[PDB]
Amino acid sequence: PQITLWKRPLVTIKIGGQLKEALLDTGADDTIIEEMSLPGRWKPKMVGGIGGFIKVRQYDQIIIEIAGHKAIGTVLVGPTPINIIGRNLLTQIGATLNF
Amino acid sequence: PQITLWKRPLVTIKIGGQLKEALLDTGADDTIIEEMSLPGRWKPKMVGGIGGFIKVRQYDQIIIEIAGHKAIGTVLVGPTPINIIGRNLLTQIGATLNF
Ligand SMILES: CC(C)(C)NC(=O)[C@@H]1C[C@@H]2CCCC[C@@H]2CN1C[C@@H](O)[C@H](Cc1ccccc1)NC(=O)[C@H](CC(N)=O)NC(=O)c1ccc2ccccc2n1
Ligand SMILES: CC(C)(C)NC(=O)[C@@H]1C[C@@H]2CCCC[C@@H]2CN1C[C@@H](O)[C@H](Cc1ccccc1)NC(=O)[C@H](CC(N)=O)NC(=O)c1ccc2ccccc2n1
Repeated sequence: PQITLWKRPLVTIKIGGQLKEALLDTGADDTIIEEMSLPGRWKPKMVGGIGGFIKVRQYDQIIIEIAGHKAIGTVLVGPTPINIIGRNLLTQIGATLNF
Repeated sequence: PQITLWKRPLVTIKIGGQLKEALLDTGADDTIIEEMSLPGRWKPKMVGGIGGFIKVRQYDQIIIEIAGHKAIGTVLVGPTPINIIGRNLLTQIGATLNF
């Protein structure tokens, strides 16, 4: 699709076998999902946002299906206000900014 | 331009004689730039993101060139680690997210 930015670019994702929504975020280097369980071992990390750094669990090689397109990569879990899909996964769906 | 996301989508911006860089940020409602203090009246306000909230000064009707395109709108000024071009000015420059 071609998504205009009149409103927040939310799409349906599927992760851990569950449907959720998430924000497609060209400004985010990483993908971060609201607290949930995921398989495999995780490592503790910190990541910084506009208001300071948060603690998160980093999971590797996680499958997300983003608006019907498959992506696999690192997914952080931590206290985010909203699930965000950042550039590490947006590149695998060929997403681009056009103007 | 059709911009892929293998790296951060930074562009040159010009606000009032000052040449700066900023991140085209689909995941941001607002435009936030670390600046001296633009001309005109402002009002204080708190904006947030991952990690909590920062204090900004809100300026309306700011004229800023973004990647060679003219936009006029609200610009928030305060202590952001990275300057960001949010959706309120992305729509003015005709930016869309595509995949
Ligand atoms: C709406 C309300 C009754 C307050 N319920 C909740 O907020 C529950 C409470 C639960 C316990 C606390 C931890 C989170 C869970 C899940 N949340 C809902 C959570 O799963 C759901 C995710 C979502 C967002 C947008 C579109 C679809 C789905 N978020 C929400 O319902 C709330 C309300 C809203 N205005 O959208 N959204 C947000 O809180 C939120 C905050 C910042 C954002 C920035 C950009 C884009 C979206 C943003 N959404
Ligand atoms: C997600 C993460 C990997 C942590 N990356 C980032 O957070 C980087 C950090 C960078 C350096 C500091 C300044 C921002 C840049 C770009 N961001 C991405 C950037 O896209 C970030 C993603 C985001 C969206 C919604 C909620 C929280 C976080 N957006 C933002 O920080 C924008 C800023 C703004 N316009 O006010 N926030 C929001 O648009 C927004 C909207 C509603 C909200 C409700 C409750 C709490 C926070 C809310 N934030």
